[PDB]
Amino acid sequence: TSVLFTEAELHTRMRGVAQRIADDYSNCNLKPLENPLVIVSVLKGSFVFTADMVRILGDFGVPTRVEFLRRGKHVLVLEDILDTALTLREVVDSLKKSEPASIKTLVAIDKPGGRKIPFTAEYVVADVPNVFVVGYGLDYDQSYREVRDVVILKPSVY
Amino acid sequence: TSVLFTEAELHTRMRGVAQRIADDYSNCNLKPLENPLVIVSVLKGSFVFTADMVRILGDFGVPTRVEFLRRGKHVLVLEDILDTALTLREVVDSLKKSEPASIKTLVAIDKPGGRKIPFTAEYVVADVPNVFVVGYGLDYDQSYREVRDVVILKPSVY
Ligand SMILES: O=c1[nH]cnc2c1ncn2[C@@H]1O[C@H](COP(=O)(O)O)[C@@H](O)[C@H]1O
Ligand SMILES: O=c1[nH]cnc2c1ncn2[C@@H]1O[C@H](COP(=O)(O)O)[C@@H](O)[C@H]1O
Ligand SMILES: [Mg+2]
Ligand SMILES: [Mg+2]
Ligand SMILES: [Mg+2]
Ligand SMILES: [Mg+2]
Repeated sequence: TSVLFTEAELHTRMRGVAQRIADDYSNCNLKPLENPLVIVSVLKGSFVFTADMVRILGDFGVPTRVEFLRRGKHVLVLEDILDTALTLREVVDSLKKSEPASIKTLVAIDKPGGRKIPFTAEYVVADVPNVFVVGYGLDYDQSYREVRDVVILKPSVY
Repeated sequence: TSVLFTEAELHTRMRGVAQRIADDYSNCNLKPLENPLVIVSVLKGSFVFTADMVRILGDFGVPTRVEFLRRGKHVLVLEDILDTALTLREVVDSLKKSEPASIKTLVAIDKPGGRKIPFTAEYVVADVPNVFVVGYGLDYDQSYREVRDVVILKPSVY
């Protein structure tokens, strides 16, 4: 239907978030191999957002190391969209059982109007009202993930 | 150490490969939902290459649908680097057991000098001599995947 955020808008916001992550993780001072920022990507839709974000965080002095879902290290969980927050709440708690060092959440699209439980992400790229969107990893039955922009799908499509 | 291919060089080659994939898959005429090009991404290093490639293939009229590793549909397997070809050979044969429609391989970095078995990819972004490279998804012990370019690592690093 209509475009909510373009690839240029997302990358601009992700650069601003990257500068915050660079400043907030300075006293940890991340270096490759020895002390990398462990990136936990929640498949599938997060792979587009994860691929761009790690290439931007490296541009800002933050070396990263990625893991894919579905101790003593600093963990940043990345998900494409934050809606009911039921999946991210279970993932964060499951990662706290391994006892890291500092765990935070970074989402690309946050829909606060769809929460089933209270949950706040430490870093949010953009906010979206309670409407169904596709693109930038988001799908409707495994399609439209490859759209470079976050758009609202036509009702006749679904 | 030195840079072999930059992000600009890769995306330029990936646009040329995308035009070939668009022409070679015309008689299949891919449409979203009903007839999508099934993208099989081999984790982990392929996630950077997969995220860029699906956003380029959509730019060329090729809608895609992604699956991640580690019937009757057209399948294109994507891997970050092609070296011994032992993993990709086993993956292709395992996907042929599901009886698709047309299966091909697309790799970002092909090292022909490291083959343990004969294997040719249908689509290759760039060729690299038998040297250890990092960046663009490639790693040395889960680090340096976030480098925007394919570079050779300093020997003192490893
Ligand atoms: O706006 C959207 N666009 C794409 N996916 C969404 C959107 N809102 C929720 N989802 C995802 O849809 C799934 C929930 O759908 P359900 O499992 O059919 O109830 C979860 O993976 C959500 O992250
Ligand atoms: O040039 C390289 N850069 C990054 N990874 C490589 C390179 N060459 C081979 N690999 C990967 O290294 C792995 C093989 O290493 P091994 O399992 O220690 O023998 C496979 O996943 C290969 O794809
Ligand atoms: Mg999600
Ligand atoms: Mg879905
Ligand atoms: Mg590989
Ligand atoms: Mg490796």
